[PDB]
Amino acid sequence: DPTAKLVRLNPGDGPGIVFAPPAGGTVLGYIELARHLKGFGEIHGVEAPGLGETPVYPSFEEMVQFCSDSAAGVAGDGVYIGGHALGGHIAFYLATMLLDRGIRPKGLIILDTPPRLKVFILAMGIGGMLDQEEAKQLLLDRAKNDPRVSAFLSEDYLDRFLRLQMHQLMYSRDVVLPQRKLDIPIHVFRTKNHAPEVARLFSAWENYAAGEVTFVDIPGDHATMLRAPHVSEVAQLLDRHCGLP
Repeated sequence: DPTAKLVRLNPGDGPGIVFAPPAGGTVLGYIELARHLKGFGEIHGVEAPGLGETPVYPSFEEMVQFCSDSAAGVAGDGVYIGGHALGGHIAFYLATMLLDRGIRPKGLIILDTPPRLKVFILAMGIGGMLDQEEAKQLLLDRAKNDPRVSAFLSEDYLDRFLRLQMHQLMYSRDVVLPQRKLDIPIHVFRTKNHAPEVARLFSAWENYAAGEVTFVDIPGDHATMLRAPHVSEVAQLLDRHCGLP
């Protein structure tokens, strides 16, 4: 009965992108990026089941299955799969499942994560996505009149997001680690202020690339790269490297 939802993120010519969601299962973290991209056609994100509905707490593999089934409606020639944070691991496994089914995306776009992966979580995660029991109301009062998210980001949506986030933050590093080589190009966009013990893990995307793998430096840090002013430079670099010239 439960299914993930394919959500349109932009109003275009050029390749498509389907984004997989980070911990918490929402696509709303990609809206600002999607609005700044100019070299892409259709941009979608997959929204986890249960954020609308019966809540759902899927295993990592079940989440991949939900996302694959939803992306398969648009994926194939001319369409990237992409993701940030845990969304990058889901996107890698989603791409592998689409290949196994005879659907070949144009490539995989990883946003600033290596393969090896309370009120602070609210503020760190959804609080950054909204450029900000009491903390929750400041978020809902910020979202109340913000037209980019006001359609759906109710009190109930936020609660469901935070519970699913906590669940997905408990996934094992060993389970989300890529294993097999992916037969489409991988483009890795990485920020440049990680601690060195993290910075040295990005190159390992090449372990999982049967073909081309490209690294591109981007501004910001892990949490600010998807918000202004850094997101517009991220978008310009996606356009340059992956989008329509």
